[PDB]
Amino acid sequence: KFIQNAAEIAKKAMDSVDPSLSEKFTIVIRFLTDNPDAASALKGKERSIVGTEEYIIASATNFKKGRDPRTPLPPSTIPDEMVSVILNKYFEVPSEELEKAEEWHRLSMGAENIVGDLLERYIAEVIEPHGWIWCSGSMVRAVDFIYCDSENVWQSLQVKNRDNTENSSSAAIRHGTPIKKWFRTFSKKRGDNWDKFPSLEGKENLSEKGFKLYVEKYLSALRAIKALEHHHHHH
Amino acid sequence: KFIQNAAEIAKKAMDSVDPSLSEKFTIVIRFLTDNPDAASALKGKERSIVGTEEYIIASATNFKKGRDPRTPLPPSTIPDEMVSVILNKYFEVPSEELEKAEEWHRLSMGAENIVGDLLERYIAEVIEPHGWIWCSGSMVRAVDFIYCDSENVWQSLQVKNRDNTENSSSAAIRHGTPIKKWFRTFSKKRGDNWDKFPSLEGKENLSEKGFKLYVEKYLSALRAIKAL
DNA sequence: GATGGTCCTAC
DNA sequence: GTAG
DNA sequence: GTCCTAC
Ligand SMILES: [Ca+2]
Ligand SMILES: [Ca+2]
Ligand SMILES: [Ca+2]
Ligand SMILES: [Ca+2]
Ligand SMILES: [Ca+2]
Repeated sequence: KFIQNAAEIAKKAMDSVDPSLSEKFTIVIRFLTDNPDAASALKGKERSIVGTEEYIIASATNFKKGRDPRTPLPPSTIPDEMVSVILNKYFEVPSEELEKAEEWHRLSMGAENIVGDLLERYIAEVIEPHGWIWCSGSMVRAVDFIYCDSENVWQSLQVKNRDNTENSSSAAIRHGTPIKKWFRTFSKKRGDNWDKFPSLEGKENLSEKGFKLYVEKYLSALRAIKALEHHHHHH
Repeated sequence: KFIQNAAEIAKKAMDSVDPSLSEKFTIVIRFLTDNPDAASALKGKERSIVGTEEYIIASATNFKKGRDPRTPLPPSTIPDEMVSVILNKYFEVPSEELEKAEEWHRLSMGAENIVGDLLERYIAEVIEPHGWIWCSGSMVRAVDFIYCDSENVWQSLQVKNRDNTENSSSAAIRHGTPIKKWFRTFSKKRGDNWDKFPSLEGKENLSEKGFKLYVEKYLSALRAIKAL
């Protein structure tokens, strides 16, 4: 499925996007070359284009794009009226509170999405210097990170924010694969799962406090962006 | 993978649980006899038990249990404080509104779960009298309903509350299967998707008004139970 | 559409 | 952990 | 069982 010189196309492609990412990107392509069914479809196009020169070039920009800081807007989705009916008549939330409930529920959903995005980026910043590769841009199906281990065996990892982040359908994506999973938070007990992160260097450099600091650094940058934008429109 | 006498064992098993569901249960066991890889594995037991007499008997109780009314408590999960940090610092929710935000978020997630449950039950009420079977108790992997179409072909359907209920990983459960999917609500546009429900009997008989009447009735009933 | 992110219920 |  | 983002 992958072209005979995929590695060379990839190195060339990423040298024209971000040379600092070229070693990492070429390794992801090598993973995919050996494991072609692990290659996710490009969002628009058909499966048959996977492994071509076009796919490799397109992937290089996606790989870089996935590392760009994201500042999403609040959700502007259309609320499901039936949720408010259940809140009111089953959970006895006063009618007067339903509008604020909808807004804060919606904003909380946005926040959760942001937490999962930041979780991946924090982990990548810490473990990539120890040889792990962040598979950014959605190239490797069901995988966030890969590592070539001591015995020249590929390791694959999926990271989730919580012990209940999946359901029976989404979790099945790993069936018949060696992809491991780790999660950050517990839904039904207090604490964090950071010292169970795979690999010793992971455990020693990652922590809940380190993640919170990463999140604060990001929020400070958004406050700076807001201040600058505010001044441009109001001076 | 299913025993030759699957249908007979099914009838007898469901006769000990609820004779009013024996016809429907037997039809599901017939469906799984023709599509044995569609069968979900049982919780206590190994995969190779699927299609045996003990599996059919256990599935009878599960099938009935799946139809029991649920009355979940409010969620009592431990909140992720990072959500409140983002809510306050990113989305500008004032500090003194964070505790209410956390409670209403939790209750809304609970409410959404209930809506999906009632959505399934409403469809089941309306469509089982038109030959469809509500595959209650999760015997058929990734499937909520089955039906034998006009062309004498088994069809299977997954129902979801919303066009964004799935993600790439959960959606992939149907890859390499003929299982169809339908959703109720649109996330980014106004209205509903009810008249896209598969089969003419679905489209003619299911609606948002119908579903609202069903939900109101369901909730007035359990208010009357709490009154009593 | 597809590719990702997210939380809760019962067993 | 696993069926939703 | 559930909702949101980006292409
Ligand atoms: Ca990912
Ligand atoms: Ca992940
Ligand atoms: Ca179901
Ligand atoms: Ca369903
Ligand atoms: Ca949610």
